[PDB]
Amino acid sequence: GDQRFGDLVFRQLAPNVWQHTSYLDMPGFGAVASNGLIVRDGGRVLVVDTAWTDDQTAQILNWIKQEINLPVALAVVTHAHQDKMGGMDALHAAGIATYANALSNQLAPQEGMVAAQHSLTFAANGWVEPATAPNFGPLKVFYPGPGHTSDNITVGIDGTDIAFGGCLIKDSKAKSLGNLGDADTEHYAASARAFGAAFPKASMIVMSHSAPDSRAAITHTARMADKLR
Ligand SMILES: [O-]
Ligand SMILES: [Zn+2]
Ligand SMILES: [Zn+2]
Repeated sequence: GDQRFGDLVFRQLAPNVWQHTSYLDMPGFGAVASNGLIVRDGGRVLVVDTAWTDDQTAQILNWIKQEINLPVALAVVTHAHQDKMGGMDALHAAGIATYANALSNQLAPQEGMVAAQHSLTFAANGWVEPATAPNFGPLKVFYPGPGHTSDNITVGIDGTDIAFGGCLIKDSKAKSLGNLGDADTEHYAASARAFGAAFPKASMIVMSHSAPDSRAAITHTARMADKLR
C-alpha cells in the first residue's frame, strides 16, 4: 500500500485522497511521523498541512506532479506548529494559495512559522465562514474549540467517508494525548467531541500522529481528555 518517495510516505485512502507522511527527529523522542492529506478535486489538487520542512514539502509537490500531474490550487494548514506549517515557504515558492485559521496566522511568527497568505474565520458554532474559504471544493473546515492548541482546526472531505482531526485526535490505542505544551486541558475533551459531531458520517478518521482509524479514535481521545479536567 504505502509508497516510499524519498524520505516521505504516501498512502491512498480513497479514489481521490492520499495521506502524506513526513518525519522529524525530536531529540529524546525519536523520528516523529506527521500526516496530512492530498485531495484531487476534478482538475486540481488541494493539500491539507505541510510536511515538517520546506524540503519535505517540496517533495510532496514533486510526488503530486508525478502521481497526479494537476495544479495544486490551495493548501490549508491546521495550526501553527512545525508539523503542520513548517513548509509554508515551499508552498509559496510553488505559487500555491495558502490558508490558515486567523489565529494560526497571528501566532505563526512567535511559533517560528511563516504565516499563510489568507486567514480563515469561524462562526460561533465552529464552521468556517464561507467567504474566507473560497474555492475549497470538498474541503469542509471546522474549528472544534481549543484542544491540542488554541488554534487547531479540522477538515472533512465531502464525497468521502473521511474527516481529518490533525493533532487534536489520537488513535483508539493511543496511551496519551502526546505534546500538551500548548494545549487547553479544560476544553480538550469537548473539542474532540465537537469534531466528531461536526462530521457524523465520517467513518475513517485521519490524524497527524497515527494511521487512519475508526471513530473509536474520537471517543478514545475524548475519554482520555476527560482525565485532563
Ligand atoms: O503539532
Ligand atoms: Zn501541534
Ligand atoms: Zn502534531
